[PDB]
Amino acid sequence: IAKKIHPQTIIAGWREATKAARQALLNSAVDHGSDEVKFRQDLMNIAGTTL
Amino acid sequence: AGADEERAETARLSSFIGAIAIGDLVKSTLGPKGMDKILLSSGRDASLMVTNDGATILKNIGVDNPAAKVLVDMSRVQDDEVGDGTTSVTVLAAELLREAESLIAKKIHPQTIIAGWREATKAARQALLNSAVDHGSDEVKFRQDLMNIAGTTLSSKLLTHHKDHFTKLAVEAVLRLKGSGNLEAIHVIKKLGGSLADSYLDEGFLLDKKIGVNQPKRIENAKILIANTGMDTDKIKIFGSRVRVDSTAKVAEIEHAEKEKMKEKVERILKHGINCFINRQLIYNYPEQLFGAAGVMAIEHADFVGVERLALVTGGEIASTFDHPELVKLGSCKLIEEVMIGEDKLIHFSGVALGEACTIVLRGATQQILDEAERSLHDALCVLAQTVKDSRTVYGGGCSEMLMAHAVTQLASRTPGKEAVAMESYAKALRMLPTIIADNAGYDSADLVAQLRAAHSEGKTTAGLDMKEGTIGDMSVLGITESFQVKRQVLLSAAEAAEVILRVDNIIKAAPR
Amino acid sequence: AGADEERAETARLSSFIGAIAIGDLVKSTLGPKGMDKILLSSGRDASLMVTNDGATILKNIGVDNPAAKVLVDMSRVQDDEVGDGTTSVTVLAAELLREAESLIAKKIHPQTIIAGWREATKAARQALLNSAVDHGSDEVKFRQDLMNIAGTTLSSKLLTHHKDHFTKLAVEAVLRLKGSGNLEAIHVIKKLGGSLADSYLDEGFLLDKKIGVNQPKRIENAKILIANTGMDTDKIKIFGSRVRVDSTAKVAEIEHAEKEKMKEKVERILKHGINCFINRQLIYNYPEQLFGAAGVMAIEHADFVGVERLALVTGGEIASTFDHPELVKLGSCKLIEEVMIGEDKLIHFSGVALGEACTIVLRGATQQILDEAERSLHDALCVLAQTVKDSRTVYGGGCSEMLMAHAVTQLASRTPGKEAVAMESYAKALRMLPTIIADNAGYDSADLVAQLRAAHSEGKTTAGLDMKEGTIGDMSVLGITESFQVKRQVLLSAAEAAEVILRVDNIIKAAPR
Amino acid sequence: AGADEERAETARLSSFIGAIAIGDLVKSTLGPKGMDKILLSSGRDASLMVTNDGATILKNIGVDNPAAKVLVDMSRVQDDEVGDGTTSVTVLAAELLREAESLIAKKIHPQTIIAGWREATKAARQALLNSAVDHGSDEVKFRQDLMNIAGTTLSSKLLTHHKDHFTKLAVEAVLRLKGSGNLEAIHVIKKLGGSLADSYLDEGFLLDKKIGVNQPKRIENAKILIANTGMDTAEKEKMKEKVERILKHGINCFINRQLIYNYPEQLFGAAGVMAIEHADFVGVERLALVTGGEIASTFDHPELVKLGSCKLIEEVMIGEDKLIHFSGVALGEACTIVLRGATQQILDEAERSLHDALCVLAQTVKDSRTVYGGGCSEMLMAHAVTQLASRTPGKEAVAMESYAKALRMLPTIIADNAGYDSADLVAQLRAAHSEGKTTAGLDMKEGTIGDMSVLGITESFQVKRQVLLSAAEAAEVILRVDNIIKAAPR
Amino acid sequence: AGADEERAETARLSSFIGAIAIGDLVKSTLGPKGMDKILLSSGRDASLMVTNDGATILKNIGVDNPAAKVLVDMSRVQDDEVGDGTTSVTVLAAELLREAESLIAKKIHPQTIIAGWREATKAARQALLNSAVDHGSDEVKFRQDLMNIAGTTLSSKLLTHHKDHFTKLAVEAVLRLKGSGNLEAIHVIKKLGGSLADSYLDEGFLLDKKIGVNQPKRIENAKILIANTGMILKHGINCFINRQLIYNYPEQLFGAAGVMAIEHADFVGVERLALVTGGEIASTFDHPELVKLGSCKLIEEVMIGEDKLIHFSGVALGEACTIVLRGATQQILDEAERSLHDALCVLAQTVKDSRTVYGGGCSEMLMAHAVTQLASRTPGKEAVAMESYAKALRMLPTIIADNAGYDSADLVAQLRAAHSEGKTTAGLDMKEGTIGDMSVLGITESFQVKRQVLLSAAEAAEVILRVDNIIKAAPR
Repeated sequence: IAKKIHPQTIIAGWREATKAARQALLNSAVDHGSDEVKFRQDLMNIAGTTL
Repeated sequence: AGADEERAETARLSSFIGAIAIGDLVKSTLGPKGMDKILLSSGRDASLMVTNDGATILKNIGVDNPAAKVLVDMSRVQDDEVGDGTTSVTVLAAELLREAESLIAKKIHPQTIIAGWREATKAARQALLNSAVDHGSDEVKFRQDLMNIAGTTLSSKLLTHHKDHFTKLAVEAVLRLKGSGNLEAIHVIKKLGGSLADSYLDEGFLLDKKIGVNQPKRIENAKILIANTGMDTDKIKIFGSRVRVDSTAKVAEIEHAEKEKMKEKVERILKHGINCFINRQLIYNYPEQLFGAAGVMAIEHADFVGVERLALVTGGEIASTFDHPELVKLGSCKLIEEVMIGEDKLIHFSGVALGEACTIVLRGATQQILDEAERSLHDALCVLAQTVKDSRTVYGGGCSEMLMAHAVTQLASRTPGKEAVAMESYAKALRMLPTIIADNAGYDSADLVAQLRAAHSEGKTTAGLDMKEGTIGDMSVLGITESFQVKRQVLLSAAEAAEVILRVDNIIKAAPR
Repeated sequence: AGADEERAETARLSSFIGAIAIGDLVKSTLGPKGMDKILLSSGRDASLMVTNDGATILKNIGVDNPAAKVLVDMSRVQDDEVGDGTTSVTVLAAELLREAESLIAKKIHPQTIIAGWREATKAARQALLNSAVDHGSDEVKFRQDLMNIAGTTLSSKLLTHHKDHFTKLAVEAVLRLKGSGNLEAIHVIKKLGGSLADSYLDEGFLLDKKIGVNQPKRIENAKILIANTGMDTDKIKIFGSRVRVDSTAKVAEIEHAEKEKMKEKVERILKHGINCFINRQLIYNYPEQLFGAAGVMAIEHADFVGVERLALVTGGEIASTFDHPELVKLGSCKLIEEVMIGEDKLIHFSGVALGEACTIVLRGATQQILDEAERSLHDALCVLAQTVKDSRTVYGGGCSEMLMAHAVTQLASRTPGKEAVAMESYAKALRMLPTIIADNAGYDSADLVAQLRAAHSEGKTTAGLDMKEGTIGDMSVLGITESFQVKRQVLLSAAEAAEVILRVDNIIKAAPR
Repeated sequence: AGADEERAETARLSSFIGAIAIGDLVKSTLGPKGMDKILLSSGRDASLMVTNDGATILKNIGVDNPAAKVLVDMSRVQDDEVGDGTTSVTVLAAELLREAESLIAKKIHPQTIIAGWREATKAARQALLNSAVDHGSDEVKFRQDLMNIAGTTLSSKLLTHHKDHFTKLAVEAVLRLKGSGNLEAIHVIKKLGGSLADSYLDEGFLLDKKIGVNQPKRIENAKILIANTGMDTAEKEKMKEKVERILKHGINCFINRQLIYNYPEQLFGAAGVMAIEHADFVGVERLALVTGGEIASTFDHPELVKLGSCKLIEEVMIGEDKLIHFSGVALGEACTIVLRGATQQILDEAERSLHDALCVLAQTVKDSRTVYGGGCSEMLMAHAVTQLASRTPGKEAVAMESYAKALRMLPTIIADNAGYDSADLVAQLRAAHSEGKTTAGLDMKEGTIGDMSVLGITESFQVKRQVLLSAAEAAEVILRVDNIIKAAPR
Repeated sequence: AGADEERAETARLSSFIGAIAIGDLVKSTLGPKGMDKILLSSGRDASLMVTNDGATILKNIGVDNPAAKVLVDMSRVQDDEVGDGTTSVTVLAAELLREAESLIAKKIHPQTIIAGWREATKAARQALLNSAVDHGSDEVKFRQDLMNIAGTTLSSKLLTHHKDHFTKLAVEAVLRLKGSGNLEAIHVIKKLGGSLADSYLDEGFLLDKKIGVNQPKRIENAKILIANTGMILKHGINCFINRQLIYNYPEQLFGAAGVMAIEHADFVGVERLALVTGGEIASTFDHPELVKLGSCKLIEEVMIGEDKLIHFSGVALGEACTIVLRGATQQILDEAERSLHDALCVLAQTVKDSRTVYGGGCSEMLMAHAVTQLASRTPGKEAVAMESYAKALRMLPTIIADNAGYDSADLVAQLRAAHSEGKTTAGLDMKEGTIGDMSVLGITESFQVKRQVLLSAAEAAEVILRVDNIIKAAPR
């Protein structure tokens, strides 16, 4: 409201947000394999996170 | 305490108040990125309709005691002639009343001033034949088809990032409807779901509804059946209740009667080659088993408004009792099918032999504001059909308005007299339009007004307001243009509506608790 | 206020205030530039109505406590006799009361004072053939047909910007209306479609009904049939209901009777060449099917008032039962057709052989401003009819009022006693009319009054108030003349309205608590 | 909660309302067809007062809640530099505020609007000198010395039956006032006794005082003594010192700005010397310039330290009441005027009227520029300023046109009090000025446009330059602040 | 039933309001579009008085019930040791309170929020060396002598259209001033007239007085006489200057002699003139000749534009000079007197500090990007206090731009990107309306203004949080 203008141009920030999302999608973490079934990669991961 | 009796000065104010109240709601609508309002009142109102189109909402409701209803009704005739783009006619009339306070200062005659509006005709004609407008629209046409007025009408709306593409699309619709006979039969719907294109063009009329899970996916050389009376049978003039009986045998007599209704429906239907049945109401279950095996697609509780539109398209039908098939029905034939539109399933009627009616479909991103697209199409569709018929347009972005203002300012001092004060008041009215175009875009209005005048004053007609730029630029490069008849009529409509209200000042009120 | 019982001097004031309150609203209504007002009410009033005609609005509503409604009611009798032009009868009665303040000072017998307007009768003889007059109105007449009283009648009306042209059109209508008619065969309607002309003069009658969508678009060498009795045949003694019957045994007899009605209508019809059928009431469905094949257009439920007017136009008919066709029927045969006008579907009757009756169609945009045109026109028709018959007129724009005023001033001083005080008061009343016209001219009133009196004093009846001039000019060149009837009647009843109000003292009851 | 709830948008309105109430009352006051007003009040007010001078009535009363006291107060200092003639300054300042309605439409910074005031600087200047006020006043001049602008100030005023003759005389007074000296040494008092002329021009200063009944009736080749210290104070020694020094000089008159001691008074009568008790200081300073001056200190003051003119000092009976005349000043730089009227309030108006005359006329000689009256100057400037609003760049363009239309009301105000149609007047008027005739203006007598110069109505150049600068700042301060007037700050 | 009760959170509110009340009146003053306010008082206050700078007006008197008087007193000591710049120190302290509302949401310990202030003392130090910014102030300096910090001081002021040139001029005066030579003998006024420079720097001292009408207009090969005691031919005396009343008898003598004398000349002007002319021994009438030292290039009365002034010039010593200044006459013009005092202090600091930072807001944005990181490195309770301080820096870019007559929102984005890149030169250009190169402009800020401005803001903020009650009563 202290902007004192057209809020709608500011909406372009959402467009900006998709770029922001990209630096999250292409910039951090991830994992190497997951061959299927797997001897030790089966869990001790995300289920624990939810838990 | 009192009885709300208004005297002279105050009475004028109530006419004044009505014009200002309407202007605030409509001003948001003009120019890029307008607000969008729903308005639900209950009481013979069957939908919460959202419209940023000023003409449609003002007409729908006669809200209160103060005078304004008479002014509003006229704009529709204008719509008939062309009346669209951005709703500025009402706003322009409203600012006319602001000078009325200075009018008291102008101690003279209120209706002498009125001569200013006939004089507005002089201004209306001045807009005409003054300032080369444009020229083109040969037939079909490659580049000149769009990126013009539809874009400007939609410029006014927020959607113009993705949306200008949709506006571009709308000319294809006019091209297919070209040479057949005026502007008629255009229906637009929005789709829940997101695609970059945000719109698909179908060869025919579009509906939402399906018979059931069973039935052939698509029908060809389809015959169409429309029935006023439902397929439902039971209560007639004889009652049983909610009955089943004492054993098995008696149940058979009731069963046999139901079969007879099924039997008539299939026997009559197969000879015609029936491909699709559309009913505007509840449909009895028995015929669906029949329709599925036959290969006929029926629609339960189809909306009446779609049906009337469809009849013009197909060639019409006469709807009565089960005698309704064969030649009493005039179903047209090409292709009727349900086509996977992105996400949700829709049914499409197409290849209509008559060809006088056509349909366009817009997608969007799944919101109640999705309906914003429906609003944009009305804006786009109406202008282009006229663009074909007028064969004339004017430069957009307020180029036309600033030049006209320059010519009118000179005129007031030149004519000595009572008339000159009235003539000059009209002249600064044009000044606000440049101001509104700049304010909505996202730039400071004060700087814009004066910078704009210097370029127009110089003599360049092409130069105008560039909203994306934040300053001024070449309108022609943008391609934005305004239909020629919108300007002739808009100037006349403003004057006629405005004259009656200033001349009118007696308003009656009830009480304050 | 807030506590009220009336005795002697207090009662008189309520009569006094009511007259002044109405005078200001009606005063604007007098002269070439008048004013219009709108009133808003609920429970039988659809919306704010714009009333130019003072008599129409005063009759419609009883807004408040003070007594003046009874004075208002009398004006209607005047209206049928002649009524309109400008509303001046109420104003003169109201101005009578301002010097009543002088009367308390006078202190004797108010009844003795009443003798003063009997004296005004003397003024009436004085005003008899005193004031040159206008020779014109010989019959039909080329130039003097209008731009006279009708223009002045419409001067007050809020449509004069284009309306004065409409008025000019109306005399053409009166010329056909004189000699061999009455005051019949006059009908006019308004249609959407903004245009500078705002009206069309038709050579025939204007109607808006259709047989059905089917039937030939255009008919020629037309024959017109009018029937008093409806084509419908069935209900009589034992209708039962609309019917479908058990199988096909009993009902076959009833439709056969119907077939006889179907055939009689066609057999008589084909020989004549019948192009159009007009029936005033419900029409039977069976013949409708038959008319379409023949190529004959018929009108269902045509209004009786329109039909009879048409009968004089066509050549007449004798309307009886189905023996109506051939020779008893007389039908004009120029051209009958259905033509779309702007928006609303409409049909036109034209080329009438008689030539004594015609219809005028007005154009607008369906705002109630358009509604205003419907009865504005009515006002114009009435004044012209009087102008041909009277063969008597007086000079317009205040010319009549100043001349009489100079002469009446002499009478007060010349006649000794009680008579002198009562006559002088009547005389100053006339002075305000010149002043009112100047005020609504946009020109300084003080200067106007002074110069005005000198020209009338000089001896020129033709000279009068020219608002456009700002000064005194020659009324005759303008062509603005007032009909003789408006001046004699106003003087006669002005006296009587005054008589009931002050002839009594003490009105009995109706209080706030 | 105490009282009075108003902020930001409503703050402007209180300022707005004060300006409108004053403008209609003051408008009828202006020029030859000006009108008087009567006021009734209680408490230190006894009856109805009627003032024809707009500045005098405004100062006297702060009647109600709206704020306009400060705006009103400033005009008085204006009536020092020039201030009068006809009161138009308040009227023009008030109309400036009306455009503030358009300012809400601006919906931005009210202060950047203020730059319009500088627009006024170019705009006030333009038409100020791109038009000729009048071809010129030579300085001294015979026929054109007056019978013009002073008369116009007087036309509004009742006294102008014999007064107009008085007005012509004041110009002669400014002729001797010409120079680098500027505004000093002018004394005017109404006088008892009468003649048709109603005024006399003295070649020297006029003082109202007498030593006492005793003393020489008349002095010649008079010596003038001015003392800073009083004669008030062994006593016999003070008496003797004064007499021995006094006789050698020939001392004819002594003037002291304070109380005088009784002992010397007996001595002065026998000696032949006239002394003045409690003579006002303001008369004395002017006299020192006139007599060549003297150094005023203690009784050592006599001989050379004292310089005295000797042309003519006497006490003379005029009409009825005795007065003392100082005359024959060698310097010539300073002079005094004595007015002898018929006798009444109209006579008392004379002190009022040349006070006004001295300042208008004093710079008329020096400015060598005067503008045509009757609004001739105002219409011409309005035609020129209309072009300017379109011509200027950005902020300046909308603001510049608002100033321009303010000029239009002046033509209307002069015509309106006349009793003629204002609309018609504006129309005919603008065409004449636009054509190029500077002399042509509004003729109230005629009812249309006529030649202002023949009439003799002219306005000083200075009133137009200063009023335009003054009108701007007063409006600017009001918009600048919201509430106003409380106690000890932050 | 409601006399007045307040503890901790309510107590905080009275302190909170005092900071907000002062901030709205002061904020208008800041920047090019600064505003002048009018105040009226009774009791040894005659009429309404308006002051453009916040420090002068706040100190004169104390209005009311809420605490604020103690906060106000600190700025004058600050002014004595450096100065004004533009008033802003009070504003920064006031905005610190606005995050108090944020603190309740935090729900930890408001008292140790306070411990954050000594973090600030460190923060002023970290406002240094982690960022670059100086690289200048070598000696006299070629291009960067001025069009510097003074221009920023000037930016608030209206006159900047031609004034900025005047500001550039002021450092030249300081360079001559600089050294062991004490901060004395500098005199400056203003004059009305034309010329592009809009100001002249003269060789000698400027004075405005006249002997009287009857004296010689011009003197040459001038001799100067200064006497301690109140009231020639052999010396060839051209001008006499006396600090006090002058006796009338000599005045007649001087006029025919060809000698111009000055009555009641101010002592401060006289002493400066003495240093300038080589001095004099001011005794009794024995004073003329050798005991009197008089420079003789030329003394004359010169019309600068419209008004006549007496100018002393051609001084042999060179140690002390005078600045004329020029203007368009208004109370705003007297603001130049305000700015003048302001300018002298800045430059004196510049000679011996040997350090500066880029102006035009360049310093503030760079610090902001860096300070966001700084809170994180420190332990978290300490970090919250410092991070809040860091967000305060965002307003400064906005205030400079807002008063520029350009869109503030646009400015914030573009400004940050330039600073983020790593070039300290880029900053806010008010003239441009967009971001530009500050170094081309030549704007650099004195190192002292930044070091103590930070300290003043800190103290103003602390007084409100650490004391629960500032009130009084006595009813029982």
